This record gives sequence, C-alpha cells and structure tokens, in this order.
Amino acid sequence: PQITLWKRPLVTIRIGGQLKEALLDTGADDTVLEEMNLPGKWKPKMIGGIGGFIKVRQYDQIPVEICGHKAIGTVLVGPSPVNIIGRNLLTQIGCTLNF
Amino acid sequence: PQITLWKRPLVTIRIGGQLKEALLDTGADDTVLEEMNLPGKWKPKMIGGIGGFIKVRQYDQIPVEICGHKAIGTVLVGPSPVNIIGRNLLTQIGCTLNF
Ligand SMILES: CC(C)(C)NC(=O)[C@@H]1C[C@@H]2CCCC[C@@H]2CN1C[C@@H](O)[C@H](Cc1ccccc1)NC(=O)[C@H](CC(N)=O)NC(=O)c1ccc2ccccc2n1
Repeated sequence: PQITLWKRPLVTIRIGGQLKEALLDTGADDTVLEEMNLPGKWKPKMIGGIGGFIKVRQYDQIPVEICGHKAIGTVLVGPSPVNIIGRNLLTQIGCTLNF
Repeated sequence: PQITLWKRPLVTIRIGGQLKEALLDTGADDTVLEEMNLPGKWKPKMIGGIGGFIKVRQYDQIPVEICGHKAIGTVLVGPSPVNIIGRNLLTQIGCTLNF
C-alpha cells in the first residue's frame, strides 16, 4: 500500500501471534518493541536515539508480519513508548520512501 | 526519487545557506537538527525520543531544501548525533512510504 505521513505511520503487526500497533520508522536501524514477555534466548543490548540509550533484549529470527507482509529477523524488547519497525524489517517487505 | 532502505536514507539538504547531511525519518514527528546557528528568534522547547527528553531551540518558518524540494517549517535544534527530517517537512515535499 501507500502510507501517507500526515499522521504517524502506524500499522498493525503480528508478533507471537499477538496483534500490535507499530510505527513504520525509516529513521530506525532496529526494530524495537514495547516490553513483552517473549520466550527464547536473548542477548543484552543498549540502543540509542534522542535523549540517550536504553537497555533492551535482543531476540533473533522472530517472525513479524506487517500489514500482511511477512518478515523475520531481530527484534529488540524493552521500555520504549512505541513499537517501532526499523529498516531491518522494512527492507524485507519491500518498503521505499518516495517523493 | 524512490529510496530503498538497506542503508540509512541520508540525503543532502540546504538550510541557512549551508549544506548538511540529514536522515529522512518517517518515525519522527518533528525535524531535529544538530546544534547550529540559524537566523531569527527561537524559543526553548522539549522533545522526547527513545532515550528520553532533551531541550531544543525551536525556530519557526525556516526554509529547508531537501533533494531540491522546498519546505518551509519548524526546525528544532539540539543535542543529536544526526540531522533528522521529520514528518512536518516530509509531508511538505510529498513524501510517502510504499510497499
Ligand atoms: C526525532 C524525534 C525526537 C522527533 N522523534 C524520535 O526520536 C522518534 C520518537 C518515537 C517515540 C519513541 C521511540 C522512538 C520513536 C521514533 N523516533 C524516531 C526514530 O526514527 C529515531 C530517529 C533518530 C535517529 C538517530 C538518532 C536519533 C534519533 N531512531 C531511533 O531512535 C533508533 C533506535 C534504534 N537503534 O533503532 N535509532 C537509530 O537508528 C540511531 C542510528 C544512529 C545513531 C548514531 C549515534 C547515536 C544514536 C543513533 N541512533
């Protein structure tokens, strides 16, 4: 589809079979999720943006479906106010910026 | 242009007569530039990101040229590792997300 930027580009994703709302974020290298209790091994990581760094848990090879387009890769879980879909998964769904 | 996302969507902009590299960021509501001088009055403001809140200088009605496209709007100046072009300006240049 085509997603306009008049409002935050929030879309429904499925991860762990849960449905969530998440921000399509061309400025994010990573995919960062609101705290959720995913099973599996993880590695600690620190990621940064405006305001500083937060501690997150890195889970690998997690399926994430984005408006019906399937992806699989790394998701970082921790105390973010918003679920963010970053470039690692936006590339997998063939997302471009256009103007 | 059509811009893919296997690398950061960094483009050249012109602001205040100077060229800068900036990130095309669909996740950012606002446009936030690294600390610099701009002409005119500014007002103190605060904005929040993944790592928490920062103090910024708000400049209104600033012209910014983004890959040759003209925008004129609010630019926030503050401590950042990256010059970020947010939706307030992306929408002025007709930028959408597509997949
Ligand atoms: C820019 C404003 C403040 C207007 N908005 C944001 O920061 C929004 C805020 C919402 C709500 C909180 C969670 C984050 C989301 C989306 N961000 C926008 C992002 O696109 C944001 C933009 C940004 C890029 C680079 C530096 C600072 C801000 N990106 C990130 O926060 C992500 C997190 C991540 N690791 O995926 N960051 C980066 O991609 C990144 C790249 C390079 C780099 C270099 C040095 C230091 C930090 C850093 N972060």
